[PDB]
Amino acid sequence: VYLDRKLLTLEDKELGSGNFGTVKKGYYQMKKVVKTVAVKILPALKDELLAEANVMQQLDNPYIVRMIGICEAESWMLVMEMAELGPLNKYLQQNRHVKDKNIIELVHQVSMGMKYLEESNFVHRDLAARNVLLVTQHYAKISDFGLSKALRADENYYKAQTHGKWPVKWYAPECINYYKFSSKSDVWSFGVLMWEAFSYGQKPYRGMKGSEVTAMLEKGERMGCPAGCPREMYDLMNLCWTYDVENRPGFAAVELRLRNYYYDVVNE
Repeated sequence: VYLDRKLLTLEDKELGSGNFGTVKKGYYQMKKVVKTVAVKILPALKDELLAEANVMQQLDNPYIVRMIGICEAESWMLVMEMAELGPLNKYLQQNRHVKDKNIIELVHQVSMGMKYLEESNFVHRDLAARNVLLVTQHYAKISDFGLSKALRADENYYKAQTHGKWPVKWYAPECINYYKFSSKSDVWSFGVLMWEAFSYGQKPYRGMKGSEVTAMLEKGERMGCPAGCPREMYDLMNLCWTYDVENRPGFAAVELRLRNYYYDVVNE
């Protein structure tokens, strides 16, 4: 779990920043190879990182950004796999000629990763296009496990109490109203992610306040079909946005719907 500071080199390339601190590009020397890595650099911040680290350690799947380990130096450091092409929302913004089949491919990969997380009884709680990272144009991984929670053995939801930065436009009604987060809450977020992807990285609920989204959703209103989005994918989107948790699909069924449609488009 713990890494060697002598084997780690930090570059000048800042990849991103948040409240926690920054993420920087780095290099970690292995047995024979040197591995390009992304490094999260930071009492409250340290305990969150150690929690994030323990969450990430349990997780092993091709469609998630894996943790290499942790390092304590000038600051606490979380060393993770590098996804060079960056966040999906920004990529699609800068690459408008990306094909419909390609978007389906990428969102299907996210659903496989989320299917695994669901199976593992972890809730992501920050599932958005900005947090899905591209290794290649045809290979996406889920990242940013800062708000993620391992579910208790006897519970299918996590109940929050005190809170700060919450991405409301991605949050299900049960999250906003009851502070309750399940894998079905991530499915709602997945629907918004799908909308983002087929909108080529446009922000959801443009120009709207959190409260204005809530009123919209209580009217039974949902975001419309993005231009060029296939009807089968918009229908899956809306099903993800089922108000009632009990009737909202799980990720297994979502992944299956995406898997089936992708192969149908592959045969064209």
